[PDB]
Amino acid sequence: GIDPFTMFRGVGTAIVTPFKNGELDLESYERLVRYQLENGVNALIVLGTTGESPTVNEDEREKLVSRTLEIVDGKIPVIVGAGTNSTEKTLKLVKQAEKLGANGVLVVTPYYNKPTQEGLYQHYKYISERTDLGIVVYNVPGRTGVNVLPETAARIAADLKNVVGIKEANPAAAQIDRTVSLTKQARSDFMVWSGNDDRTFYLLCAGGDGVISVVSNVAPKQMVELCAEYFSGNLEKSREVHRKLRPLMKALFVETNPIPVKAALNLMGFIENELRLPLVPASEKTVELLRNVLKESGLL
Repeated sequence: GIDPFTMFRGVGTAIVTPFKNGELDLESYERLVRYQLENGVNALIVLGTTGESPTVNEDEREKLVSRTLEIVDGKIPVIVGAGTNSTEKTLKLVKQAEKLGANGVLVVTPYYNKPTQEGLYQHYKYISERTDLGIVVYNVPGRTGVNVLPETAARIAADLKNVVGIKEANPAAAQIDRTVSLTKQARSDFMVWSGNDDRTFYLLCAGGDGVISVVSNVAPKQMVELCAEYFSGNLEKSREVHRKLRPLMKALFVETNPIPVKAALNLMGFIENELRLPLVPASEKTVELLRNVLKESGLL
């Protein structure tokens, strides 16, 4: 229950934030958390993109994080989405998370101007010295247009002892190979987690540690088994899980996440199909697609 505790293996769920009639729906949230825990999920990432952090206010954040830690009761680490534009807003969010008893924070690259690799290093360094929390670097160039180079991540690994790992959401095989190789040469136990469900198998085969997952919101058993079968030497069985997850993995992104994942959870009876603007509930097409995909998947 701490220090190496944030070095989870396998699946960390980027959990949605259920709403009902404008307010947090903590009752539904608790049912979803138990779905995750019961199925072997090894971490929760709270208030990331999937959790609609941009539309959840300061008090709601507090109540959601506190309820999360209550249900989990130190069984698995709870990591809180905390990165924003300025190092001002970020650190405060990191402080809030720490004050509440979260185990780590997920910290996105700054985006404004033309962040250099030194810029990125200096960003994680300042946060690093000002917290005792585990810090996860979030590299997501497809969204930000900013890429943490594998050598930059390895510097971070070498120098910043409380940076535990990287959520590597650059899907490129050439980046993944080197992110894994170089960061673990700099620190044996620096964690590399896939930031893309469909790259999970590839990243594991490359020597990585699991996935920070959208798909495990609806299919935690399956995503857990993908990782577990790999770590047991059964690639054939691991591949097979990956193969069968492909339709679901594709369906959850036919609209902007978390739009489809919330529609799917609602079909499955876990939550209200309610999103905060500018996100909107999924189209009937998305819903019918999800209905069929979830039925084939045996989840409905």
